[PDB]
Amino acid sequence: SKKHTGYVGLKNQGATCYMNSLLQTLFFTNQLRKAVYMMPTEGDDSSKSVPLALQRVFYELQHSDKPVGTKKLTKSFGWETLDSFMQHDVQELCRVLLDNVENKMKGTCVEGTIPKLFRGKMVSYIQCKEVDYRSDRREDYYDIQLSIKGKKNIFESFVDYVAVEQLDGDNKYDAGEHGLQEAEKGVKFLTLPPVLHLQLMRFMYDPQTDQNIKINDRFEFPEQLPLDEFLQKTDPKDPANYILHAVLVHSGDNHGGHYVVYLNPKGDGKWCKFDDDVVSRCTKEEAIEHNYGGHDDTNAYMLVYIRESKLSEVLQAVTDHDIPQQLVERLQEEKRIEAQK
Ligand SMILES: O=C([C@H]1Cc2cc(Cl)cc(-c3ccnc4cc(CN5C(=O)CCC5=O)sc34)c2O1)N1CCNCC1
Repeated sequence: SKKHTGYVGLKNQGATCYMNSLLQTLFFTNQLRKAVYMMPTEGDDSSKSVPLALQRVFYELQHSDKPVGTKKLTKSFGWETLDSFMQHDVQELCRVLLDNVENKMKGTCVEGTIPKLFRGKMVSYIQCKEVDYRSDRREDYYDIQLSIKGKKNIFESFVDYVAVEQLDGDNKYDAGEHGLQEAEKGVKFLTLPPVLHLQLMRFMYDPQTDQNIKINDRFEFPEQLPLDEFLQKTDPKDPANYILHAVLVHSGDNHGGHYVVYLNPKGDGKWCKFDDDVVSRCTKEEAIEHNYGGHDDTNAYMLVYIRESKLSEVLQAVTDHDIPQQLVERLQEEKRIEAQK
């Protein structure tokens, strides 16, 4: 309900699984929302424009009192069924949406916005111990998938992510003209993006069974997340102190089940729980501490963090002015014609 919280829900579409969680997470990334409204979609066809459908949802989430539909957006990118959602993960859907949006933004006033918000850079290195050979690759990333099994927390997951693997014994390094070799393998963060998307690896392959078994472990994650010690070169002018923004959560059976996002939309520690059409207020503890794990003696799977330095910019106030007039004309013209029944 909008009166209690200020925010509105999305319609209970069970087929969607994790979409409603992601849409809210992306909508309350305000800098994206403003940029999305600027996309020049006056050209595009209503039924099939992914940019337009994400403008429609955003528009409505901002303006509506009653819960917001997603039927037109699901039809655009072509994941109408439950199996289309099951087959993919949340980060892949986030790529399907943002890769459309970034591509529409090229050659516009709002180009670069998706990399501005979401794209960090990292080095993957292989280094031989005895011989002088080193292979570096630079990779961009839009999201980090962290290991949780045996890890108490995010600090420990990052320790693991960056930690150095030894290529010795049977699994030595094939080092070209220099032959098979004892070597160190590792990864190093260069930049951490303003909006940081972390997936927690809740599934592993199992040797017996021949299937993916889920992990219902206590995995602790903090409101304030310092990450300078996981960068190669730090900056005193801009530390990598991250502030928690959203927590995406699953419960119940995997073949379906119930999805919720917990959110901190102003970044002021005032938490709400977005259960599909029912937005409500909740404690910090309901959002953070209570979504840690199977502690009776429900699991968090994605976490969003925002860079403290970039917080005011990222979560800048959206106004009705920030949506173009022609887009307001178009989207109200649908609501005029569709109501006329
Ligand atoms: O089993 C499920 C249900 C139930 C279910 C339970 C939980 Cl606690 C999380 C998800 C979930 C939902 C969305 N995204 C992601 C990403 C995750 C990170 N991760 C892995 O763990 C392995 C590889 C990877 O990237 S976990 C996840 C989920 O979905 N699905 C079948 C497979 N794809 C999703 C649907």
